[PDB]
Amino acid sequence: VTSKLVKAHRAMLNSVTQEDLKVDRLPGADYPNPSKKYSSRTEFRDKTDYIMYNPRPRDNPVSVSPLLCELAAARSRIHFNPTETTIGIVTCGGICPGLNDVIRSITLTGINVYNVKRVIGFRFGYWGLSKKGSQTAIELHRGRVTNIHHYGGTILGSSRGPQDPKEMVDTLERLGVNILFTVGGDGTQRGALVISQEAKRRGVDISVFGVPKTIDNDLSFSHRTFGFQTAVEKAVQAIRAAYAEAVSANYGVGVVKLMGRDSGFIAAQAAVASAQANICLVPENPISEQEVMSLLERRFCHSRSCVIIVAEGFGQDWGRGGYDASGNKKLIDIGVILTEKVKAFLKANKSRYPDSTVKYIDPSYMIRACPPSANDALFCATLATLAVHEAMAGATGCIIAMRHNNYILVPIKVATSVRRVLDLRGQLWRQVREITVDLG
Amino acid sequence: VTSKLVKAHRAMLNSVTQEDLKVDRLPGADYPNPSTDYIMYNPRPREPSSENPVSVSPLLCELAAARSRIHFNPTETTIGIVTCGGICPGLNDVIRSITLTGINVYNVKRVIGFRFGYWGLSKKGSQTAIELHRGRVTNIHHYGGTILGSSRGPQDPKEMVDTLERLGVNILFTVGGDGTQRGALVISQEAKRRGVDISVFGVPKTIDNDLSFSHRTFGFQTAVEKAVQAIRAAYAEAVSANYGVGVVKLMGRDSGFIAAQAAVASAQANICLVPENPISEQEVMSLLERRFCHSRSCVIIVAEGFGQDWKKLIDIGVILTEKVKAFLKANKSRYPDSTVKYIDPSYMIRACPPSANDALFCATLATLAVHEAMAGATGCIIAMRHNNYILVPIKVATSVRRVLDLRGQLWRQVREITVDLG
Amino acid sequence: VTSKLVKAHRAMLNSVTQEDLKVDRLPGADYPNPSKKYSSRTEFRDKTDYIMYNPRPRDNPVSVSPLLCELAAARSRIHFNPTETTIGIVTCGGICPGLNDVIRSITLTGINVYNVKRVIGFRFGYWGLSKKGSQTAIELHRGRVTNIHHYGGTILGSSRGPQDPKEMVDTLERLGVNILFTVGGDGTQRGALVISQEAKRRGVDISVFGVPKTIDNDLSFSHRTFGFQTAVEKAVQAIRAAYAEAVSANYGVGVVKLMGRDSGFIAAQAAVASAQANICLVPENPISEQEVMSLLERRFCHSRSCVIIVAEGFGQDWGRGGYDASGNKKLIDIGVILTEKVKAFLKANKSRYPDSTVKYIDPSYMIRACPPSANDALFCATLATLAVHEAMAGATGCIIAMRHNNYILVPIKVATSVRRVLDLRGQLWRQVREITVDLG
Amino acid sequence: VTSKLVKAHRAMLNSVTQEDLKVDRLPGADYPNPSTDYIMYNPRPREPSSENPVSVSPLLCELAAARSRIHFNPTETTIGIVTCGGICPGLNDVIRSITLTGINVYNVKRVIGFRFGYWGLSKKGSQTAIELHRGRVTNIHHYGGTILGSSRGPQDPKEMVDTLERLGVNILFTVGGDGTQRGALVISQEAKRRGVDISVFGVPKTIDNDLSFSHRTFGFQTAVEKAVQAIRAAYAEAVSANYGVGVVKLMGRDSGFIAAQAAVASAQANICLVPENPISEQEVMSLLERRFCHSRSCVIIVAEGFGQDWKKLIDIGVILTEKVKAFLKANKSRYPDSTVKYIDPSYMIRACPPSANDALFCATLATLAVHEAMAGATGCIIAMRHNNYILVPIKVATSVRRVLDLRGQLWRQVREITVDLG
Ligand code: NA
Ligand code: NA
Ligand code: NA
Ligand code: NA
Repeated sequence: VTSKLVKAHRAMLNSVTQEDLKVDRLPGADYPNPSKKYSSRTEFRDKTDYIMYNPRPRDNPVSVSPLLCELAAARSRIHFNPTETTIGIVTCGGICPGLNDVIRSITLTGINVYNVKRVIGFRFGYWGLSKKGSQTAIELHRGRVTNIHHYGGTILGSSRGPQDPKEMVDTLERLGVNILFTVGGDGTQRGALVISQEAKRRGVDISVFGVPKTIDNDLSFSHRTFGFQTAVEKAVQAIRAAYAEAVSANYGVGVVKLMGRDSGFIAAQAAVASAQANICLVPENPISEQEVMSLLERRFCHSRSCVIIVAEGFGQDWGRGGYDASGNKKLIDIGVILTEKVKAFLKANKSRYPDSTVKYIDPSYMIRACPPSANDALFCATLATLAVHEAMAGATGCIIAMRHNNYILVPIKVATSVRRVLDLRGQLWRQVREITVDLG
Repeated sequence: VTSKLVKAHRAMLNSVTQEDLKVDRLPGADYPNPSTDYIMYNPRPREPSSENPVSVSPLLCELAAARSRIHFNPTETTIGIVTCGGICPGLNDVIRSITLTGINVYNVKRVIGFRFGYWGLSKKGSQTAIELHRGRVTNIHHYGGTILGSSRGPQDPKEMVDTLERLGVNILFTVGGDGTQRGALVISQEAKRRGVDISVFGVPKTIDNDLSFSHRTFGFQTAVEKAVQAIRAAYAEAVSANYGVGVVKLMGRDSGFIAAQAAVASAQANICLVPENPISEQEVMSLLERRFCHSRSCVIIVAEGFGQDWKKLIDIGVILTEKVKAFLKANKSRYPDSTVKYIDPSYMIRACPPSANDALFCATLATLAVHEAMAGATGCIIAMRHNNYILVPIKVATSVRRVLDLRGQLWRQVREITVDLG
Repeated sequence: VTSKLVKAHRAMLNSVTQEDLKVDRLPGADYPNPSKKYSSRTEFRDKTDYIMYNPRPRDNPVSVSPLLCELAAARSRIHFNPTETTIGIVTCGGICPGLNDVIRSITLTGINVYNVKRVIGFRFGYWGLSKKGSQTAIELHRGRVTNIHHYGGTILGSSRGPQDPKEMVDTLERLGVNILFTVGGDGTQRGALVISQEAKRRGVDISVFGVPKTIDNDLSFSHRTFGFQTAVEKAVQAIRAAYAEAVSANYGVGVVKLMGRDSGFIAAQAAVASAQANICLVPENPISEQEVMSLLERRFCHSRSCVIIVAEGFGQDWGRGGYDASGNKKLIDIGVILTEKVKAFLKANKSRYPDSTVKYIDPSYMIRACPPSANDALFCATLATLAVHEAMAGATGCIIAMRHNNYILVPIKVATSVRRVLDLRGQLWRQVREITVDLG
Repeated sequence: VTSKLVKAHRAMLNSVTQEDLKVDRLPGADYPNPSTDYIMYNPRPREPSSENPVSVSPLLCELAAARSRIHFNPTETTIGIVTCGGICPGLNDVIRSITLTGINVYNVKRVIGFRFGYWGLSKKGSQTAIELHRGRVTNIHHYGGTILGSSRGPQDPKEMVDTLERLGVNILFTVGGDGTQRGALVISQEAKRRGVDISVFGVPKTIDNDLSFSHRTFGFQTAVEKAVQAIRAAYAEAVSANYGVGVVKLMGRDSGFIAAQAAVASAQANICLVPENPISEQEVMSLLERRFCHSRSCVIIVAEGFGQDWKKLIDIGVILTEKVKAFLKANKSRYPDSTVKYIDPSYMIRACPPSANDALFCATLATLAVHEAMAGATGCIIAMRHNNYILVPIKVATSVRRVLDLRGQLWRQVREITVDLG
């Protein structure tokens, strides 16, 4: 299998039990779905349906695991009174492709399908929910979100770091927010849980529901998250430039840094797609610099070109601690360090190689600020439509995720305790090995 | 979910058991690899009712993977490849990935590419067959179509096996629709009848994503991307004219997965006509009229398999356009000036290079095809289901087909986006 | 030289003399340019500067021609009172890439540089200037045109065909329009002259100034017109698909129809750029179908693939008269006719070719409704900025054009009397010959 | 216009006459082509003052074209090619177009590609030289960089001519900046000194469009396209942050043509810093402050040759970013939260495949290079001026360089778009 699950190095849960996977529901479902009609009643869920966590049998087959995930879907009875609920939205953390699509789909689903009273968009991450920031909140309506999905970034703006929980819920009450969608990563969702808790503490009828993005932070759970496919498309473009460079320099080395904090899916997938990576360094396979110089040496033994792909989360054990504004582990710029090591190594071996050039490409911002591909737009629209369905039906303290080709609901405590990482003995990483230089 | 199953026009099985899903393996695996876990067909249970959930279905699907003990003698194996049917993005990625994995992970004796489908296997065509080596395939993944060439239609299995036998092929990879796979079974059967040690392994091809026991086929994602661009052009044209209608034809012989996904992805379609929901021209005209009551523009997406009651179909893109023009003429009073632009981006969708993501996909399918074939698998196709890679016998894969579920979340989204009758 | 000039087959002028090239100027220049300051006075023209029509010497060198074109530029003295002038805009004919960029640049130049009183945008071509249509006129302001250049088509809309001249000028007076920009082709500009005349007839202080587009109509004068470069980019994309198809079919023929009414620049240039065209048919080289079947036969004599590029204006002498709604010559669909002839020819020769497939691609709408490339956006912005400069300075009855890498002003009567056509003995067409199949 | 001339760091001429512009031709044109018109340097006159206008300048430029009588014996000529300096889009198109025109229009005896610039011509590198035939170049136009490889720096002309003489090269095409062209003259001179019948013909290369007697160089248009995409990303980042600053570095060692054009094309730059307008960091900070008085976002475009007073330059993209962060820190009171993102898309601009339009351009320049070279032209470069193709001696082309005219219509447009001091 291509990937596997491992405990996060900052997990809220020590071990996941069926109970940890139980999704919280605001008390009560006193309203029929405004879209449910006798003819389409078949399309609305009456009871919570599940799907196995691990569809592997032990040897009808029984799962190797006791865990079950709740499937997301439109419900026949809902918690909030449609024409009276107020939806809020905020995008936190770094930007990535698809944020505007999520904002647009949440907005249009609320207005068109639920005839919601109003949709509010908070500016620049949690700051927009602070006493001072609340002042900048805007009203999102059909006309304001019609063509935003054609641009990168977020029209709401974003920012890293949490805000005083007391202040944030204060503004949510002050504005009459019933559902708050938190779009963002690990830290973003940790804040979401804190807000959810503060609200629960005050007895306020509020749901906080997360729409996660992962390529740019420590979070990594779903088989697919919005923005990933677009990042791969652009990563490949960066890899092609790196290859053009490398092949154009006698003993030239094209170094391209890609995203990937604890997982190397982006790098691993761009490496295979481009079919032009010679060395691929991911977080799951931490190797020393001597082994890297060794792979390069083996490459330059029968070639004048070398393209090295390197995930930002790789080689963190190579040098000079703590967490950034979003709560992610601080990182040393492996892109810069590696490029230097390579230039030092080829320097001290100027005799084995007459001339040598090392070129470093960092396409980070061009990958993050890129507009989404059509396939991500479809995914973004679907993640968002289901998020509105489940939150209107009272789901709270959870994120909408995608596992085994199905949309599920996962409590935030679980989502931030486990990580989806490359299985070095999986089909994907085996292709990268086949394609890249071999130690032996 | 978003799809449902329906008996394929030509099914070999009319019900499925667990044995039907077990993959056929050539006898013996003596050689060590130069370097069977199952998955549930249906991961849904039946309730958190204390202790490990049991699947609602008895069926299990075998997972594709490289094996430690393989069937063919690596250094002595010859690989053959043929691409049949209509072209779609990724064919070259499949050819390349197969070639390089056989040449680099197994050091096979040689790789052979037969030209223009099964034609290239018959006495006559066998002449064009070419030797595939690293250099010949190293950069073909930047082009649309197939370097080998393709063609529709079967040939005599006797002649084809004569060809395989003469060229000493141990593994023949058949890249094509269920039609080319049906022929693959007939080739596999003739060979076993002669006692020849050859595996016939298929790699599914369909832009439609019509293939059962599958959630995604290569080329399908590239198509949605290009279809969306086409819709962008249709919208541009439509919005630029007073009472303008932009008609866009999209792939979709028996299913409307591309049209539906492209409709949601673009969020610019006003009417989406698919083969799973045939409707009268009267209704289409009523939907168009409804749209024009509150707008001066209308984008109409139509799948090639729609309106056949208005071996295969007739050009519905032209018929529809013709009737929209007529409908507007007849009402030139209500709609003073009107314009109808027709867009058929068909060959521009299936003939373009693959998107990076499809490239990754094609490469993975191919790499896994060689791993399971080298380990004896035959009479099956490689496929992707529930985010995992599985082997599926041909008789099962070609017995059923995927189609839109007019009640799934995908179609529900296009219904909300499009004009409604009531 | 790559191209040449020939008389139009519907010309208003029988012969062009220096007088025909004299640009009309509304009477009076009583205002200093609101942007001219002592420091930048150097940047504003005091007198009309010229450039040779034909920079070829006879043998300081003297031109082979007596003709001189007026150069476009910001003027020190202008005709209209800035804060009081009202600018109007209308886009007519078929759409092409760059219309929104022209609308945006005209609008922002008027507002930002001239502090114009208002900019009006007329809907759907001249119809928007009819008594009924005038009703739909919109007000264009900074906020309405900020991001339109990112989309294909025209936000104002377009339409073919003229309207009653009496009605159009009636609305221009009724709305206080001082400058009317006519964006479009041959027919578009013929209407512009008619409006200009009607206005002159009434003694109204109005300027009608044209911003031409050509790829989709009979017009063809400048060395470069907006939208052309983008059309070539897309045409090449269509040619690649046609090649993928052709090479994938035994004796397969990829037929792709491109724009080009009286000129084959698009086809000729896409043919060379793509380096994958085997046969290229343009209007300047009308050949019979027998000669085409002959070229295909020579191609299939040593190959299984044939890509045929065909300009819409080619082979009009191949069959079944008059003008369309925009005033262009009616055309028979050479794309369809040619594809049929090829299928008939390969049919009657099924013996020489076992199997054969002919695939026809018509990327017309995908080329016309495409957003502009960045280079066209730059060109569009510059054409439009200069158009506003010259019209504010009283220029009327003319179009802004580009010749020999310079922006010039050309009276409409001249622009519609001559055509820029491929010189079959020029460097461009010689490359196409080198690349394509040879008769001998 | 939009550019002006300035003495090149290393000019050979310090004034120009008509003789300097006349192209040097090898003696004799005996053979018929297997299948000199001038243009005015300045097409402006001096007044419609009755009867045929006379140019303000005496200079005339020779127009490139295929000739009926040529210098070399077609079937016996050997062609050599080398790409030097930094890579830019279109190099492969140039190599390909040269190869195919020589092989298809002249049937030259052979085409040779020397590797990694002039290095490939020295005794040592001469070893890597490869034979260029149809198949080896038929699809290289889909890749960035150069297949031949490139390198900066000169080699000994003695060794290089030894190489040319040994391999029997009649024509050597030098693709590179004025540096590689200066070296081309030195190669042409050594060869004539030995009495060897060889033409050295240059094809100008510069993303900057710095080359004099030229209005456009290949690669320049592709760069503007990619630069605009980079600016799009910078804007996205900037608009997404409270008081965000997106800093984008663009090609432009001594000129800011790319930055200026990309600034207007995108219409999203708030500050455009180019080498033709050096300014203090104090002023840049004042422009940024002005912007932040009425907005929460700021895009700053900066050419690599700007701020050198803050053989070549130091990374101004990093310096500028460093100082913007410091400037904002020092004013964290006025700007509570601020963010500075730096974008250096340099290698992604020059290492990508060419846009179709540049492809057309490269092909045309190349095709014309072979036509004039085969007809004896030497010591010159092919160029495009006033929409026409002309031949220009190297000594003239490398004596002057184009630079932005801060008073032309291009720069005036970026001034209007960007924040103003007053
Ligand atoms: Na190299
Ligand atoms: Na419309
Ligand atoms: Na073919
Ligand atoms: Na901002």
